[PDB]
Amino acid sequence: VDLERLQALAAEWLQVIGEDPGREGLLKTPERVAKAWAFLTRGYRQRLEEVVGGAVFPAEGSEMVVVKGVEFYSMCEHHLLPFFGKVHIGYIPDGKILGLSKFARIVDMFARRLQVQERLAVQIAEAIQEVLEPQGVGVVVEGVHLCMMMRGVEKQHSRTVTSAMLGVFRENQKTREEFLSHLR
Amino acid sequence: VDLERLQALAAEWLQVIGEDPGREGLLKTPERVAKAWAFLTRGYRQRLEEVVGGAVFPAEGSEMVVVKGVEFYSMCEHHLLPFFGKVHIGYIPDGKILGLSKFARIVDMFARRLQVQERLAVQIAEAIQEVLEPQGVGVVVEGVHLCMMMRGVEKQHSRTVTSAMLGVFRENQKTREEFLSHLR
Amino acid sequence: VDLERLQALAAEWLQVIGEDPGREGLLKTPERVAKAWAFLTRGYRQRLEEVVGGAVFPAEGSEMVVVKGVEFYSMCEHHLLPFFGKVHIGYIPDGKILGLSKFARIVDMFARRLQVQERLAVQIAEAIQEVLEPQGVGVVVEGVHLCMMMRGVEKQHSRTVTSAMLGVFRENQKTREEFLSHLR
Amino acid sequence: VDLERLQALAAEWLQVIGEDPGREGLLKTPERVAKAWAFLTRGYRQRLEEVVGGAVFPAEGSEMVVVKGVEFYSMCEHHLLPFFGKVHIGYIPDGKILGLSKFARIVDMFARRLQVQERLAVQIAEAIQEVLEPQGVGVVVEGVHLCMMMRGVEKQHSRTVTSAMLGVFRENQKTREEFLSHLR
Amino acid sequence: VDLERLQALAAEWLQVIGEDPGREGLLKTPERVAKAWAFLTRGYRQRLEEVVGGAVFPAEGSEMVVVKGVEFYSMCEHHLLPFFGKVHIGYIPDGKILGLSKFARIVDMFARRLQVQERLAVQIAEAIQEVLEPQGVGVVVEGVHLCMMMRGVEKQHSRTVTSAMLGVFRENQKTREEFLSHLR
Amino acid sequence: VDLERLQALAAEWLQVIGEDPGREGLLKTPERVAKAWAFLTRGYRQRLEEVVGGAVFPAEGSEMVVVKGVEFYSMCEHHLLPFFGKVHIGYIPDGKILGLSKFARIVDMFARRLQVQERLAVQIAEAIQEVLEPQGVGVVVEGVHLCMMMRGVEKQHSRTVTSAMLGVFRENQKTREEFLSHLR
Amino acid sequence: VDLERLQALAAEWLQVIGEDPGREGLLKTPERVAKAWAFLTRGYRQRLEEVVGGAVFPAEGSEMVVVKGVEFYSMCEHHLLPFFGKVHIGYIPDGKILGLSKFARIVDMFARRLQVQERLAVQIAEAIQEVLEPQGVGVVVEGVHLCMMMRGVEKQHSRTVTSAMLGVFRENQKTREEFLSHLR
Amino acid sequence: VDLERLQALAAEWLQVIGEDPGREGLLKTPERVAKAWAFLTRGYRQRLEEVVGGAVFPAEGSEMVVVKGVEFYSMCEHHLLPFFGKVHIGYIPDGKILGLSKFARIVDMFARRLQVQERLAVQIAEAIQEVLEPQGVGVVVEGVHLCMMMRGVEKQHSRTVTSAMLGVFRENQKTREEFLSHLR
Amino acid sequence: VDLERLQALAAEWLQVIGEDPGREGLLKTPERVAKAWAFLTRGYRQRLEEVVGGAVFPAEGSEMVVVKGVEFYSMCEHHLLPFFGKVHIGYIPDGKILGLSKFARIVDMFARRLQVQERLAVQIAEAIQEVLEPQGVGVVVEGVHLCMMMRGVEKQHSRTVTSAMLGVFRENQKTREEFLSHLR
Amino acid sequence: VDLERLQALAAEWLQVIGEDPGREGLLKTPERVAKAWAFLTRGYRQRLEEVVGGAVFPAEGSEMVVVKGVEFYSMCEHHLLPFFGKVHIGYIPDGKILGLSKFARIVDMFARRLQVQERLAVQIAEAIQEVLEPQGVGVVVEGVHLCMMMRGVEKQHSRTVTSAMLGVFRENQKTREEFLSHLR
Ligand SMILES: Nc1nc2c([nH]c(=O)n2[C@@H]2O[C@H](COP(=O)(O)OP(=O)(O)OP(=O)(O)O)[C@@H](O)[C@H]2O)c(=O)[nH]1
Ligand SMILES: Nc1nc2c([nH]c(=O)n2[C@@H]2O[C@H](COP(=O)(O)OP(=O)(O)OP(=O)(O)O)[C@@H](O)[C@H]2O)c(=O)[nH]1
Ligand SMILES: Nc1nc2c([nH]c(=O)n2[C@@H]2O[C@H](COP(=O)(O)OP(=O)(O)OP(=O)(O)O)[C@@H](O)[C@H]2O)c(=O)[nH]1
Ligand SMILES: Nc1nc2c([nH]c(=O)n2[C@@H]2O[C@H](COP(=O)(O)OP(=O)(O)OP(=O)(O)O)[C@@H](O)[C@H]2O)c(=O)[nH]1
Ligand SMILES: Nc1nc2c([nH]c(=O)n2[C@@H]2O[C@H](COP(=O)(O)OP(=O)(O)OP(=O)(O)O)[C@@H](O)[C@H]2O)c(=O)[nH]1
Ligand SMILES: Nc1nc2c([nH]c(=O)n2[C@@H]2O[C@H](COP(=O)(O)OP(=O)(O)OP(=O)(O)O)[C@@H](O)[C@H]2O)c(=O)[nH]1
Ligand SMILES: [Zn+2]
Ligand SMILES: [Zn+2]
Ligand SMILES: [Zn+2]
Ligand SMILES: [Zn+2]
Ligand SMILES: [Zn+2]
Ligand SMILES: [Zn+2]
Ligand SMILES: [Zn+2]
Ligand SMILES: [Zn+2]
Ligand SMILES: [Zn+2]
Ligand SMILES: [Zn+2]
Repeated sequence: VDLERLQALAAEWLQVIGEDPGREGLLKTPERVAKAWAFLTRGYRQRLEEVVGGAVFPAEGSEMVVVKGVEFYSMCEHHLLPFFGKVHIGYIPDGKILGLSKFARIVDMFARRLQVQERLAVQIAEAIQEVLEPQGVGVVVEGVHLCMMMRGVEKQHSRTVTSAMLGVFRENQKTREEFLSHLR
Repeated sequence: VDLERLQALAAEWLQVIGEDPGREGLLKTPERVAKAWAFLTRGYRQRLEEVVGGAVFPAEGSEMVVVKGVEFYSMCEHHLLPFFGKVHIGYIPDGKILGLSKFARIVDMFARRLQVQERLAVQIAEAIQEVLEPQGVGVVVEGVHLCMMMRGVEKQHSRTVTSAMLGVFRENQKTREEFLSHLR
Repeated sequence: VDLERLQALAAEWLQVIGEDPGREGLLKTPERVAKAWAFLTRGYRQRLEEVVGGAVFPAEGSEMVVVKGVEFYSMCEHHLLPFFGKVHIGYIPDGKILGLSKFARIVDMFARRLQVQERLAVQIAEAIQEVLEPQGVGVVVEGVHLCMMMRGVEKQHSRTVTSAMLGVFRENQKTREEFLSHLR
Repeated sequence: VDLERLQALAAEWLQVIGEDPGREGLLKTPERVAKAWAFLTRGYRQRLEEVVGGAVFPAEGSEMVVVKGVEFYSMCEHHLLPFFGKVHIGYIPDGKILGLSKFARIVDMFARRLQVQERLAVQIAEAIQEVLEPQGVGVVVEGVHLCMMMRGVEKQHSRTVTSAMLGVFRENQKTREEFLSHLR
Repeated sequence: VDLERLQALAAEWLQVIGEDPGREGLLKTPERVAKAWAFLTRGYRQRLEEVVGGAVFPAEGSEMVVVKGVEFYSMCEHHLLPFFGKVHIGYIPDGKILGLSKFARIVDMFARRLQVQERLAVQIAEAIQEVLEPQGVGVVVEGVHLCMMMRGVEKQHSRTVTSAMLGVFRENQKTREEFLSHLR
Repeated sequence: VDLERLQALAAEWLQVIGEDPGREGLLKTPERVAKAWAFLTRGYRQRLEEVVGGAVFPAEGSEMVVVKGVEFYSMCEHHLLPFFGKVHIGYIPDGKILGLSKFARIVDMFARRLQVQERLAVQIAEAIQEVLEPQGVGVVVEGVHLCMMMRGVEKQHSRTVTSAMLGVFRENQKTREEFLSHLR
Repeated sequence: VDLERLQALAAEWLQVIGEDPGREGLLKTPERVAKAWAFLTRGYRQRLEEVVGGAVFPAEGSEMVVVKGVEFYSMCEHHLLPFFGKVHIGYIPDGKILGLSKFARIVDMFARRLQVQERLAVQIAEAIQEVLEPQGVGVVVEGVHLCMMMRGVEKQHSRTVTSAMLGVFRENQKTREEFLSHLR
Repeated sequence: VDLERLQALAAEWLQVIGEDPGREGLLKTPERVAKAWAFLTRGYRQRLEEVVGGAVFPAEGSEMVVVKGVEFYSMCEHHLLPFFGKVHIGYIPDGKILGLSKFARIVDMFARRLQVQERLAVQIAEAIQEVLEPQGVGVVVEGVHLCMMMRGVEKQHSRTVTSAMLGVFRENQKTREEFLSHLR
Repeated sequence: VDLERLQALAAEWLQVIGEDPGREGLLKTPERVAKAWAFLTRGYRQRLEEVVGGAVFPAEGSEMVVVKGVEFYSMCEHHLLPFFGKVHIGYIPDGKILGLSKFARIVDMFARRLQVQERLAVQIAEAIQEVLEPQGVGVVVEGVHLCMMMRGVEKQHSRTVTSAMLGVFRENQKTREEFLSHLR
Repeated sequence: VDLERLQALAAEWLQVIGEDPGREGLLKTPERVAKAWAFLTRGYRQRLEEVVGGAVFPAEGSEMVVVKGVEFYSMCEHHLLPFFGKVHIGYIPDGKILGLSKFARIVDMFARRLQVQERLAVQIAEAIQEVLEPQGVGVVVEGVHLCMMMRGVEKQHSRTVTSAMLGVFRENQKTREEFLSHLR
């Protein structure tokens, strides 16, 4: 990512909207924004293999594992405005379990991109499926979207839930149900 | 609508109920009431096609999407008093997903009319079924009614829930149950 | 109701328990008590037909309608002490829906009598059944009883739940479960 | 109040906003609206003396009495839209105390009119002052305004607090503070 | 208390309100009602010295003791309907402290009578003052009144707070303030 | 604001960060972002006189008026990332009161700019002071900043409170205290 | 119960633990302790028929009756330390319903003994079964155990749930489930 | 403590209340009870010097240190029944601070005895004073008493607050207020 | 455990991280750390048979027993950082029930080791199975992991749920569901 | 720091406590522990000047700025066990305001060391006083300590509050009080 190009773009952005790029508090803005967006889009430049590291251990049992409340922050591809909340993950191992924090690293890998919540849940679930090959994976993403809060419809109480169910989580309704019950 | 006729009716309404349209605080009231009512009934003059704004994107998955807590305000056709609360929407796509904000715009289109809560839920669900042609749609409307609170029976703790299920949400019981669970 | 007789009975009631009907704070008590009981037992003198006063409209859909949290106050026939709480009503129409507030008026008609909570739920459900002839009706009553709280066992944390299920609410387990779930 | 004239105005209102007065659901609306508004403005036709009903008793002590959480409903004189919430009353008697329910009756007398929240608090406080001539009285009104929620700015989380302090509540900082502390 | 006369009065009461004194469920009601009222007015027949049972001990220190949340139930002398809630007591000893449970026994002594909340607070405070002769005592009574909820104004959200401050609690602003702060 | 120039800038922004501006979901992004920023910076192009309209009425009393919970959304001038929360306003009128919703319009006027929370509170307070010239104004802004949540320090539980006190709110500590107490 | 022997045993107990049986504060302790234990074990000396007092009435309907939140206090037979919480009771009548307060009297009968929570649940259920011979009865006991909190493992956050299901509650999965759902 | 004697006393206690020391569930009870009481009265046998075990460090500053929510369990000397809750401690050092956990060890030293809540607060405060000789100490104890809950008055919502203020906490009203505020 | 060797390792640890072992505050740290770790790993040195202490009793019934909220503390074997939360246990006896506190003792035996949450749940369930040979047992562990909060991903809102189901808890869907429902 | 030496010490630590460094799950533990501790003590190697990053801007007003809820994690120098919670910062500028995020960076700089909570508060406050030279600064640290929860006294409900007041926050009592009020 060319930071110099972003700085120039952000500098021109400031004047077009009616601001003074030469103003005290805005002098370092173009630079700050460039770095911000480099970090906010770093997910595209990450590799699932490096993200997971070697944190794949032998299964201690065959029971469901649920990692809930993994906060996430993303940017809607439609308005380039933040949407955020939490990701809840559930899975039944076949023979391998993942290091808990790796779930969070996977979430960040896909969240730090321009997204749509429906895709985020699917990519997270697919990544986990690919790394562990468990009996099944379930991913629930719940977030608030600033694009419909600070503009447009300006709704305030709304929240969106998207999900992705693979393997036994898609097959056995009782399994999916038990996973969703743990979230309430 | 004819604002001049509304203003004249409102000015007379003030007189009949025992008020003084000449009062300082009531001088601009007939005008404010006319504009307010034009806004509160604007839903009758909206077109579903324009409300959607072509914000129909290709489905990212087959899993249920739930847009909950969309606050709404409406007027009961029986007393012309407000009833409000929230609208919860759940659906399973069939190659098409809607822009999140459009759900809120569809809600406002039907809420900004004289209504009955049972109808509001059906119309919202049918509008979503027409725009997107998903496997199913589920709409739950929960509201409090001022015509039951500030007059008549004067009940204070009551709340009404109405709904509409289409496609798999009406067919598949486990699907409906899963949608409802997400609301608790 | 003979307000004059209730007034004389109340005056003597004051004397027998060791009070003085002649003291300033009790002067108007026999009259106040008389009027209070006339109101508290008014349910016996009401007619369902008049309570509903029409307000029966054609159904807008086939989905369940849930009117929850209708507060109620009644008197136990055993001790003549208040028991109160909330009444939750659910029904699937068969071509006819009821005006929301009429549910409250029906609740009051039966609550404003000497009661047994188990009976109250059944009578409310049966009244709804007669008026709408819906596919099914479900009524849940939840209340605290002063005869259990301010005397006798003097338990403080207890509350009682009673209900009545008719039509499809009795026959269809899933319909009943869906109704009860909307209450949690 | 001329109910016949209100019904006529309401019927024309339905036509002007774009609705059909002939609709089955709107046939009885003009009558319902007329009756509703007569009730919603009955406060103008009430008399403080009749509202109190001589329920003024000898003081039992010289300590503060606080009647909190008296729910109220009113109509803003600016838009004729409902604003509602609760009224909290505090006072220190000077030989005379008021029947608790009379505070509620006084609240309703001034609430069932076209109002501005600032005035509602003042009139309630002055009414109490006139009736009891206490050492002091304080009134706090907290309400949500639909004209700010259903339209205009459409803000959702806002609430307004207005108050009126008389006698010792205005003159004694500690007294007022003690009263406000009771409300938290 | 003449239970026989109460039973006769209650049996006639059932007749006057329109009920059937002979039906199975009301056969034992006059008897249950008589006993209930004997219990509810037992406070008139109790004496402070027997209630305290000599449970007065030497002060362990000089700081205030606060006994809060003592639930109480009483009957308003105006309507003979229950009012209930909690009593909070605070006092600074003057060489003597009271057995904690005796505060509850004192509350019941004055609550189990026909009362006015303002008086209940004062009497509890004076009973404590007499038994311990402390540097000061403060009593706060908070309750809901059924005569305001199940009839009349029918307000649902209101609660009334009354109090009585003696000695240092009345004269020392900071002492009273510290006491009230413990209740929040 | 030149929307065409923003569209071109946003288009180049998309490719520099590593995205495909020709991708289905990003085709209309440059346009959507342009409109978004025009709206998000519209505050600079508003006039306080037009915002307030003519909503200045005579004072109903001299007591404090508190408008709390006015939600707001803004953009930090440092990172061009959203920060949001609520604004609480309190004032003691000298002779004029403001229309409640105008407080919200003033908040939006200054919030829809590139800001720093410290300045936002001051500008809001100054605007109100200028329009009403009351005895004093108090403004409290509380918000969460995405720039320290979704990046940088990545703190999650943090909230920032900034304020501005003018007139009696700056002078009398007791007044400022009473205002802040209403907020808790 | 031989109170004299209890007093002697308690006086010796005070001596053995190292206290002074002669000090002012312990002089009446043996007496207080003896009386307390007579009360705490009074359940052994009670009989189901007298506890019920013939308060058995004809069934008003066929739906389940749930009496929840009946607080109870008992003593574990293992350490003679208190365990307490709440008992929830549910049953489907077979022509007979029980006076609500009798459920509480039955709970106390079995609680005021040396117990094991598992047994307490079973005995309450069996007592109800015997008195009403209902289609089924379910009892859930939830409590905290001081022998686990103030000594031994000293865990602070634990609570134990025990239950007993008879008739249809044991055999009908959905009936048991509906009962447990009412408790949540 | 003579465990053997307590064991013999406990065995006879079981017999006199109507139980059977020989039944399976009571076989090891006399032994369990003996050991429990040895632990519950261990506070008498501890020494402050050893409880603190050094752990006194030089002060890092002059500001108040508040250790709140230290759970405690004790036994009333009046009924030998548990009373428990929390102890909150506050102090301003004078060159010396205490190891956080030592506050808990001191609490237990005094709680594990036969007590009076008023005394417990004073003894804890005095122990802190002797160990640190701070500028001031403040101890607040809040607890529920089983002798008031499971017998006697049987009140359920009550809790008692007792305290001890030494040095600047007694002398400086603002310091005391600041301490108490940190507790809310 | 060689405490002397641990102290030596801890002293060198202080030097290597950059601290001064000679500091007044760190002089006793090696000793404190040594003792702490001996306690934190005491679970390896415990025996299930001694932990249970023969506290196995004859079953009082055949219904489920649920011991919930047993707080636990452990150390992740991966980073040697604490992870903690609560353990919930459910089981249906087959003639034998366990002393409630023994569940807590079993939890601690396995928690006070280096662990992975998935294993902790399994070992607890197997331990119970071995001791009681019940119809089934279910264990749910919910914990927060400092290695995910203090470092690494630094996620703040996340919590992990692991479980183990044996016998009827694994084989009977309804049984497991009933157990999980009790936890909500 | 020397990671190789930390790894060697950690590998030996595993052996001494009774573990097997050869275990699959412990193979990479010494390495993970070394890196973790390097990160957890990185605060010793940070420079305040670099932490601020020159993010000191001109003051927008003279009103108090409060940055609350900054979560923090630290290690106690006494047991090398984590203690964590939140840090609340309040200050009144003197021509200079700090970038919000820098407060969080200052917190981490001092938290990521071996600490005592009393010191942490002072160092944070002194760092802010040096960077910005405001009229005053106030810092409140609230945390839970694992060395008190997972070992030793094993108290579960305790929390410790420490603070540091500089300038007007130490001088002006009303200023300190206002800052503390904002935290409640
Ligand atoms: N099902 C349904 N009923 C409604 C809605 N809004 C609304 O006012 N109603 C009901 O319409 C009915 C009209 O009753 P009515 O013709 O006797 O008029 P009324 O004003 O005397 O009724 P009320 O005093 O009981 O409120 C009321 O029972 C009212 O509750 C709604 O959205 N759905
Ligand atoms: N201050 C005070 N007033 C009380 C108490 N209990 C109680 O009923 N009152 C009041 O006594 C008054 C009696 O009024 P009233 O003689 O006009 O009788 P009413 O039944 O027509 O009054 P209502 O319908 O407004 O309740 C009521 O305002 C009632 O609220 C109490 O504890 N304290
Ligand atoms: N102080 C006060 N103002 C009120 C009350 N009710 C009420 O509508 N107002 C205000 O009256 C003003 C009328 O403003 P306006 O004459 O420009 O009419 P408008 O409909 O365009 O206002 P809006 O769109 O901002 O709500 C609004 O700002 C409204 O918030 C009330 O109780 N107290
Ligand atoms: N199932 C069940 N167990 C109980 C109840 N009350 C009660 O004390 N217990 C258990 O009875 C057991 C007696 O154990 P034990 O004979 O080894 O005595 P102890 O005092 O040394 O046990 P502890 O220190 O673990 O509490 C404890 O595990 C205790 O938790 C109860 O109501 N139900
Ligand atoms: N399944 C499971 N994983 C655990 C537990 N405790 C624990 O640290 N882990 C995981 O063990 C893994 C070790 O990963 P790693 O060898 O790459 O080391 P790391 O320190 O770089 O990991 P990190 O920075 O992502 O936390 C982490 O992903 C961590 O979340 C536990 O109880 N269960
Ligand atoms: N004031 C203060 N004391 C602390 C902090 N962290 C910390 O461990 N301490 C205390 O340092 C003291 C060290 O006590 P000690 O030398 O007798 O060691 P110990 O492990 O046997 O103590 P313990 O078992 O009571 O926890 C403990 O009382 C502990 O609570 C802190 O941040 N501030
Ligand atoms: Zn968007
Ligand atoms: Zn209506
Ligand atoms: Zn009864
Ligand atoms: Zn308005
Ligand atoms: Zn009354
Ligand atoms: Zn920023
Ligand atoms: Zn026990
Ligand atoms: Zn006692
Ligand atoms: Zn770890
Ligand atoms: Zn420590």
